[PDB]
Amino acid sequence: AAAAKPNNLSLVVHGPGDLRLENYPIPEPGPNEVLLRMHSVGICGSDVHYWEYGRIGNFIVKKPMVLGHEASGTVEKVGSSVKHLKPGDRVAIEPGAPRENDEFCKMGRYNLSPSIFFCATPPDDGNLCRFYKHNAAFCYKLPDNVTFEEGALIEPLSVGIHACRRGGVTLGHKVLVCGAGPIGMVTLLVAKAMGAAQVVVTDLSATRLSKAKEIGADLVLQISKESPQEIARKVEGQLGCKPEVTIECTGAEASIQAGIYATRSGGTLVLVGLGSEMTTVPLLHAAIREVDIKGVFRYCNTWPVAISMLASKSVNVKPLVTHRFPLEKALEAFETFKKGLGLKIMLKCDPSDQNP
Amino acid sequence: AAAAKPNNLSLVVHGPGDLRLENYPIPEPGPNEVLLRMHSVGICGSDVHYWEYGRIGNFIVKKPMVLGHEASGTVEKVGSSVKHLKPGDRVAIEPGAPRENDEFCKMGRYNLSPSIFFCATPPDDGNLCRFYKHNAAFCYKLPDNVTFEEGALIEPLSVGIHACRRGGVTLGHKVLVCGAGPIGMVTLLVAKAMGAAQVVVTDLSATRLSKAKEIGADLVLQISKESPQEIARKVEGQLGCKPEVTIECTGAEASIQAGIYATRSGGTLVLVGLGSEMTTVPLLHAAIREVDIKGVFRYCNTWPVAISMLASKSVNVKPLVTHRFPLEKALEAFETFKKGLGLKIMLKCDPSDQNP
Amino acid sequence: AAAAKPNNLSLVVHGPGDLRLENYPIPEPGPNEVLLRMHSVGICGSDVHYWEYGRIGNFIVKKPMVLGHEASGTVEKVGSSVKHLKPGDRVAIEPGAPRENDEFCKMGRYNLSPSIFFCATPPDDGNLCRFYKHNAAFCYKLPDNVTFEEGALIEPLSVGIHACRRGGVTLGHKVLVCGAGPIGMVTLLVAKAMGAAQVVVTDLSATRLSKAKEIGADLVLQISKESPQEIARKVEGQLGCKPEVTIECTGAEASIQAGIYATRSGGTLVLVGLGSEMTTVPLLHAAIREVDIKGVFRYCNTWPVAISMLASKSVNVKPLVTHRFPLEKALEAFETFKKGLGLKIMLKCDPSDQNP
Amino acid sequence: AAAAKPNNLSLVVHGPGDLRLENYPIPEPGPNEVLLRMHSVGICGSDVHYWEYGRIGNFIVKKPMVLGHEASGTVEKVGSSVKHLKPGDRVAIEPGAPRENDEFCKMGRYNLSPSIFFCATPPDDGNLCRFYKHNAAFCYKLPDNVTFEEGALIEPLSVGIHACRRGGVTLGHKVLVCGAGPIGMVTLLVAKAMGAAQVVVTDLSATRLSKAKEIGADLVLQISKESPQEIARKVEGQLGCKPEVTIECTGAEASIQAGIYATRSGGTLVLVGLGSEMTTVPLLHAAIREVDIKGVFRYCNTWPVAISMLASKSVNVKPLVTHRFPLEKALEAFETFKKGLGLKIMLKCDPSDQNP
Ligand SMILES: NC(=O)c1ccc[n+]([C@@H]2O[C@H](COP(=O)([O-])OP(=O)(O)OC[C@H]3O[C@@H](n4cnc5c(N)ncnc54)[C@H](O)[C@@H]3O)[C@@H](O)[C@H]2O)c1
Ligand SMILES: NC(=O)c1ccc[n+]([C@@H]2O[C@H](COP(=O)([O-])OP(=O)(O)OC[C@H]3O[C@@H](n4cnc5c(N)ncnc54)[C@H](O)[C@@H]3O)[C@@H](O)[C@H]2O)c1
Ligand SMILES: NC(=O)c1ccc[n+]([C@@H]2O[C@H](COP(=O)([O-])OP(=O)(O)OC[C@H]3O[C@@H](n4cnc5c(N)ncnc54)[C@H](O)[C@@H]3O)[C@@H](O)[C@H]2O)c1
Ligand SMILES: NC(=O)c1ccc[n+]([C@@H]2O[C@H](COP(=O)([O-])OP(=O)(O)OC[C@H]3O[C@@H](n4cnc5c(N)ncnc54)[C@H](O)[C@@H]3O)[C@@H](O)[C@H]2O)c1
Ligand SMILES: [Zn+2]
Ligand SMILES: [Zn+2]
Ligand SMILES: [Zn+2]
Ligand SMILES: [Zn+2]
Repeated sequence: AAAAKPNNLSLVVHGPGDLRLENYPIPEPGPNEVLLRMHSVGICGSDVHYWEYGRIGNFIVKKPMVLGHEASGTVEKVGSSVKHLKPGDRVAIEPGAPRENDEFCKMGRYNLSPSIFFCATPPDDGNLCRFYKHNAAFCYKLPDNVTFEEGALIEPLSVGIHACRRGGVTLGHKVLVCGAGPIGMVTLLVAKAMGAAQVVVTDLSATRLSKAKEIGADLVLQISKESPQEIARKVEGQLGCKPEVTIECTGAEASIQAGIYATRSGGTLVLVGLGSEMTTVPLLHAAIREVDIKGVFRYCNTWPVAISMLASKSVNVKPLVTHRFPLEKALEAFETFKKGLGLKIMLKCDPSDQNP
Repeated sequence: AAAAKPNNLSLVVHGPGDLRLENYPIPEPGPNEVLLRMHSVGICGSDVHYWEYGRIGNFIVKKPMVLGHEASGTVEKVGSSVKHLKPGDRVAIEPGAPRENDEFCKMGRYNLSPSIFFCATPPDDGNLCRFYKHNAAFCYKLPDNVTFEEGALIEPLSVGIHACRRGGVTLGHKVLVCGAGPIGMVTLLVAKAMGAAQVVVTDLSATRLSKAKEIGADLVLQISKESPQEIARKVEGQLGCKPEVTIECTGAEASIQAGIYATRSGGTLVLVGLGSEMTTVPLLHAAIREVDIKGVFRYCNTWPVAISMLASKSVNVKPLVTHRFPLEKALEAFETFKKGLGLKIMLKCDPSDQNP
Repeated sequence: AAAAKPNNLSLVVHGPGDLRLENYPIPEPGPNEVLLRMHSVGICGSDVHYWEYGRIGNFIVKKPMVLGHEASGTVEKVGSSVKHLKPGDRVAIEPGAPRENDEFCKMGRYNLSPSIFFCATPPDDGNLCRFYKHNAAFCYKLPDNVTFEEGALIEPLSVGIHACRRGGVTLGHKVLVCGAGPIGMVTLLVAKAMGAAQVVVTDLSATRLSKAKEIGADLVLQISKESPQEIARKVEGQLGCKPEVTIECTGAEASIQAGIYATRSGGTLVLVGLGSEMTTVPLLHAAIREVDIKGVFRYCNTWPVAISMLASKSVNVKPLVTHRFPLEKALEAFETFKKGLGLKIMLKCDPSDQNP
Repeated sequence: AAAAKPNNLSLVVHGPGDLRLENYPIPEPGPNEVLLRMHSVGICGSDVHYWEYGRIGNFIVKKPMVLGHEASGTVEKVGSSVKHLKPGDRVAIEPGAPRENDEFCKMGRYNLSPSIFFCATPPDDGNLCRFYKHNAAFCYKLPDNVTFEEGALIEPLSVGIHACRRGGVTLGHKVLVCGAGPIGMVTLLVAKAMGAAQVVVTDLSATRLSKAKEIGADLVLQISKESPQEIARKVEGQLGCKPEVTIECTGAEASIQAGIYATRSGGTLVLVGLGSEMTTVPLLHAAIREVDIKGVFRYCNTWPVAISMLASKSVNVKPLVTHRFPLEKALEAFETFKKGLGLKIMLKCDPSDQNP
């Protein structure tokens, strides 16, 4: 009998509350794709939400979908046209890969390309499996002094990088970050790395705020039942001034209103968190003080920069990982996520290496 | 007896529905100010609103306030430190003059200076009178080939210049302008002068849209009871694509929502129109497609540019003037404004010259 | 006997002074390429220089090269993956097509991609022939009201568009354009279309300056033997001020120095013309007044905008065409170019349609 | 007899090699000025150059000029219109203060205002004395946790802040800094604080490079007689890529050329160093790869930011101070500077407090 073939066990969502571990064919890379032996994949609210509700807004799982989109792996095989990667290369995978070179791509904002492929966003299958193929241009080699988990953390870190860029965060800025979830945390890390003089972080959880303090938050504010205006007042009282940039990472209407009231005139309020379709806010207040309201849709051109920051030890995201499980314990990992006691949970897909 | 002294008849609002023509002392210019013999002053909804309600938002007339803030005049006398202006110079007056060189002025956005002085915005007296003194740095000499009325029209034109700048309007753009009032009209003029390939103007009035066409609107849409999504659909239908920039000049919530749905991803929605304190809008929609929402608060650094555009005949604002009255007929002029049949009404304050 | 096959007569440069018309195989389009029946191709100094010297700097013809890179044509056949174009579509061809999605492409500046393919720049064959294949993403459909020659003129127009963007040309600017060659002319057209209040054009030829006047030049200055400082003085005297932007389209050292001396502090000097490897200039003068010196390497993201400006009749480049010849008279066309009496010479490659 | 009056001993240059300590009248502050009891004043090559040659370029000392322009002090008295400062306030003094609100000030680039007043640049007297009056808008209160010397170091630090801003230095960038003098050093500090992943510093002195390493330089290159291309090659060799930004802080022609060759395409070469009037450089090389060349003229809008960075301990400039002398030993301090063995020399003007 022939030698046993490799397997491609994958974590799949079939519908609400229907999560399964099942085998998939081994992908074959096209001329400009590479086949990756998946190593580390972090999970986030998006994956868990698809599992629980089978959808996220207009994004609905109409057919079984493989989850996972924050990952790194090892190049197993390369397509006939791939030149910058070779078997054995450790790489970080940027999940959003444009299908066509449209005007958004040409202008440098490929994240807005309407037909972009994106891991784990229906109908595009994610990378929480053994073997995964991806456009080679969006697989970035990791330096030897950067771990697989760091490579996987580049995905959430990139949201923070993109958010701070969109907000214009720069040297000496006083920045308000609403929310101490993993997104608010990476935003904090990026803001400090970009030279923000003071970063104030808010959240409903004292626990998450204490963690924020641990990694650099200069000031923290636990939100209980204060009004948006009161929050803005407390933030300003703590900073001794109004923050030039507010990065909203909760998606909560009250927080958005607070961001509008708190941001300095001529400043920028970046909306990262996703809330409901409609939001009632004091637009007049923001518009009249020229406080710009800029949204964020994932990211663009952040992987090389993230890798440079990690390789130079300019930022430390390792503290973000609070738990790791092998791919096979995905269900246990998802249930753990729901407990909401951690931050970032890593899934280890390569049986030959379960290390960071 | 001595020769008769000059007079400074002024148009003053004492409260809701209390408009009066009364004499004021002749201002004496300080070292860095100039005394102007007012010539042409255009009036707008702001002046009329202070007349009708004695206030606009939180800006309330607590003591009689002279109206007018869109003006030009002739330098009568100059302060001991003034050197760029001399008696006889025809000048356009920029109404907003900072009282202190704060961080906003230093960074180039003096319009956001908290303590800025602004004509006809309580408690600062306007210039609808015979003689008015103003900071010399904010009085700009008009070239011989630019009329006083064009000089007065620089104020509303500047709102359009600032709005298009904030929106990033540039060569080849498809621009949507919501509202065909004088503000939407100057915005249309500026957008076209900046190279916009197509400008679509919307409004409830067919008459205003017809006028928009006359001065350059490539396409127009009369709005009735369509929903914001339907408006967005129609605009896109006319353009065959989504406008990269939308300049909202109505303040109507429905129009703001339409702008969010209509604007191309990565584009900009500029909020010029003033509406209610709170607004319900689809921020999530704008965020996911990175449609920036930028407000406008008057303007900054637009007078020299406006003057250059007028002197080179790059724009023609004259069609905006639909009526002109001598200062003494200010009441009739405000009554005519209330008829909402015109566009821009000019008040002529210099008895020696009532010409454009 | 079988029907006669089509031909692909091409204009080829074999070495200095060795220009030949010879037949080439009919290209076969790959999955994302389209085969074009070439219609109109404009020629410029680059093509003529390759013919005369067999090279341009480090760009040397090491093997016979087909000339031509300013063109338009009709889609003859489309690759299996092409979706936005179909046979019969009239298209404008952007000559620079990236071979790989590197960081320059992702960041929105594909013109800087080191491995970019570019028509008629050794070793990449141009499109002065009957049939030519090209990446479909870089073939743009022409509206019915835009001619083939206009489509071909988009290439030089794009240099002007890119140059003005790089220079920050905007509403009300006083712009100095050095050189009245076709590049200086399209720059002039673009500057005016972007809202420049006054454009001053310089040149050694009164003839070219008169042509410049005809298409919009507000002011012209024929250069004889004045020094750079004298030129700067005359330009300022004519404008009554220093231009905020200077676009150098001659590549001449003296002109570059003049641009440095003439540009307003805080302004921008754009270098479009190609001179010698080294240039002696008053860097200190520019640097100390923060006059930025920005170069231009062809263009990026200008075709859709150019098409929008042409389709909306916002700019008129037709006056630029001073002569047209069928492909077969290429030698006569090149000799005519050398006479330097015209501006843009068009080659007509489609025997079935020799019209504009 | 009456009580002894205070003195205003000043360090004055009468001409080449003619430095004197002499008494000046005590300045009386105007309505918008403040009188400062000078505390700490750092000296730099500019002060020393005026001493040695009695001039710098076209700025010539035609009458005795008080030196010093990098200072901090204590508010002694305030003008009748000053409200943001009071007696006893510790403040940092920004030396460049505009005399008129011209278009440069209005646009946010007051450093380019032609009539700007600037300490110790003939004919404007500096602040190396006991009492000095200055525009109140340009005196910034220092937080309690920021020393007077740090306040004085804000001036050179601001050159670095402005330079990095002009260069677009940001997160993850690889930056090349040419020159390890105090200017290159502060530039290094700022680049790292702004998130640069790697900063390479070059210099002729191994000692200065060793000091650069001590404060953060990731890589250093000692320059001997290598050519500009060789320097560019070596820099790239160390980084494994080309730096996105190069900040030239030597003024040496060879270094400027190296910067052009070394900078990544689409990147920026910032010219801070002052050299000869004319410079021979490969502009064609920079243009073809769109390497922008931006000069720096002091700074604008950097004091509040510097103060925020110092108060938050985001940067440490203290290591730059290599020696401190009381005002009375100014001659010895200038002699020590000429020994070129230190970096930043501080002069202590307040006899009541000679501490940092
Ligand atoms: N736009 C994008 O591209 C993108 C990509 C990733 C995540 N997101 C979104 O960003 C948001 C943050 O995600 P995450 O993983 O950090 O989520 P999370 O749930 O882990 O963290 C959100 C935090 O907000 C806090 N919070 C809730 N309401 C608050 C309020 N009113 N005031 C202050 N704090 C409040 C919560 O206690 C929590 O710690 C989510 O809405 C997520 O969907 C956006
Ligand atoms: N932010 C600023 O600095 C600033 C300065 C000037 C004016 N403004 C504001 O800009 C707005 C425009 O003022 P204006 O003088 O042109 O006013 P206006 O009343 O003359 O014109 C407003 C126009 O909007 C139209 N309109 C109303 N609802 C509409 C809708 N749903 N769809 C389309 N069109 C609609 C009206 O028919 C009218 O023609 C006002 O709200 C004014 O207060 C702002
Ligand atoms: N960087 C790019 O991507 C790019 C692409 C196209 C062309 N170019 C370059 O732009 C330049 C202009 O090309 P073109 O087709 O218009 O060339 P051209 O030869 O037709 O025109 C150049 C003009 O400059 C004038 N001139 C020469 N020296 C002058 C001086 N000292 N003062 C004033 N005028 C002077 C000439 O009389 C002539 O009219 C060339 O150097 C060309 O190679 C650059
Ligand atoms: N533009 C402005 O606003 C402004 C303000 C401050 C200083 N500056 C200028 O910036 C420059 C830096 O001044 P500073 O105080 O640091 O001077 P400095 O003399 O202390 O330092 C200059 C350094 O350059 C090094 N150097 C010289 N030639 C070199 C070369 N070819 N390669 C590499 N290194 C080389 C020297 O060894 C020295 O360490 C000076 O030219 C100064 O005039 C400009
Ligand atoms: Zn995620
Ligand atoms: Zn008005
Ligand atoms: Zn060409
Ligand atoms: Zn100094």
